Order: sequence, then structure tokens, then C-alpha cells
Amino acid sequence: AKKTMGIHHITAIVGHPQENTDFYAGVLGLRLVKQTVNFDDPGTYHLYFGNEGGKPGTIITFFPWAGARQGVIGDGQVGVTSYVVPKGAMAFWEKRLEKFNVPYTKIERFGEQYVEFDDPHGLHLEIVEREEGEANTWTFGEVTPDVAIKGFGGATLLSEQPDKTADLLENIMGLERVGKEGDFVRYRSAGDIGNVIDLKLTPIGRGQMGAGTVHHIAWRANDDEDQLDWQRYIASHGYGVTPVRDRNYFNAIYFREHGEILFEIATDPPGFAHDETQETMGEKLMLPVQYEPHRTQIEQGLLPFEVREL
Ligand SMILES: [Zn+2]
Repeated sequence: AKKTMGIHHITAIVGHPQENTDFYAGVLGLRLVKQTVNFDDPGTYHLYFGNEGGKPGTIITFFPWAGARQGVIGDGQVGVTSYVVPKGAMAFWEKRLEKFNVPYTKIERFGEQYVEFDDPHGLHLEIVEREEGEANTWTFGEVTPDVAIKGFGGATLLSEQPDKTADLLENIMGLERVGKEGDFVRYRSAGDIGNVIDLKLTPIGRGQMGAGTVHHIAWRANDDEDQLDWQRYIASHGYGVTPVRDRNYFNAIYFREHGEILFEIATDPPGFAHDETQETMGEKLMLPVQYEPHRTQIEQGLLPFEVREL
């Protein structure tokens, strides 16, 4: 079958863009690498945060719509998004969360210690220390390369049918089974980031779509050719798959897996530096060219916000 390097990006519906940004840039120190709009709804932001380069495996993306049409975290969703930091950096993050009045808990699984906390709109996050994965050199506030979030450590999936999700991850998608512990089976992809995928083995009841939930998880393809191969393979192995959609910073295909999680395969190229320079990406509102004749309509409707140090 096929083999993905790991997570490309994760996409979530959240609340006010300023609140979202104050958390992901202000607290977590991630770079806003692209501000654009939702391809489907031009009157809604689509914000992309990541490491200094917005590299695949570091990219968290948001549809911020203020007013919180709140969903419920449950089966058929990514339950927890995992962020990896350098070895020894746990205390930096614990003290920083405390400074910002963000409660956290400490849990252990598979011999690793995790800091668990929620973002302002209810998404479940965690931080884990690992040597693997390139340092994030985006300096923002007190966040420096020796402590900065390097990207995703992985994610924890809540599946309506965990046996089917496991079969997909291991036997179709080429992830290696690490083992089982507690209520989890763990899988590892071959990349050095976005690579540790935990699957909860007992269903906790179906989630509800809406704000404060993860919308989908995207897995990496090396290039357009690899993605086309994925489309052919996935469609012939028991799933519905969309046509390729050009999202400007990558091409995308989507398929809902049997545990009801929405998966995506996204190409590593071209990335976020091809309609803005690497040094300025994230600074201007970029639009799908189809909407450039409505820039006035579009901007008039978007809430202002700024990336700011807290
Ligand atoms: Zn996506």
C-alpha cells in the first residue's frame, strides 16, 4: 500500500480571530504564516500558524467565527492535538501557562510525560518533549529556539470504529504499530514531526460539529504525483475520495474514514512563501484569485486583528 511521512496540518473551527491569534501567536509563539479566507465561505478567515517556515507537520489552521456556534468533542474527530518541544523545555511551558492563567494537568503514557491544556475555544492540546524534529527558530516574546514548539508531536484520534481506523493507519497508510498501553494503540509515521498517532480504543460517544472541535486532519504527500497515487489507491480500497482541490499553498484530497474522522491528503509543496516572501508571509490578506474582484466586499466584512506580543 502507501506510506505518509505524517501530519501535514490540522484544521479547526474556533472563535474570535483576535482571541485565536493571542493564544497561538501570543502564548504558544507560533508564526502566523498565512491569512486568507475560507475557499467555501469568502467572508470567513482561514488562518495558518506554524514554525518559522510554516513547514508541513507544524501547521495548525483555523476558521475563526466569533459567536461560538459550539460543537462537542467526541468520536469521529481528532480528540487531542500534540505539540512537540525540545528536551528539557517542559518547565518553560508549565511556568508560561501559569503566567497566562491557563490551567494544565500532567499525564503519562508510553513512558512520556504530557502537559494537557485547552485553548480559549475548547480545543484539547498537549505538549511533549522529544529530541526528534528540527528546532523552530521563530522568536516571539520570551519564546526562543531552545524552547519553541517544533511542530506537532502527533494527535490522538477518537474513532467510531477504532478497529477500522487502526487497519487504515497501519495497513493502508503505512504507519508502524508501536504498541498498546491503557486505552490507546500508538502508531508512528516515518517523518520526524507530526508522527506519533494515538488511537483511543474505546468509543466515548459521537462528537458534534462546530466551534471548539477539530474539523479534519491532513496527512502529507511528497508532491502532486504522490497525491494522485493516493487518490487512486484510497478510492479503490473502500473509501469515497474527493477530486484534487487547489488550495494555493498545497493541493488537497479528502476522504471520511470508517470511524467517521475526516482525513485529507495534502501535498508538501508549494507552501506559504509563493504569494508572499518567506520573510513577510502572514502579513497581508491573501485571496483565492477568484475572489480578487470582490476584495472590497470581503475586507469590509472581516474583523480586524493583530499579531501581538503579550
Ligand atoms: Zn486541510
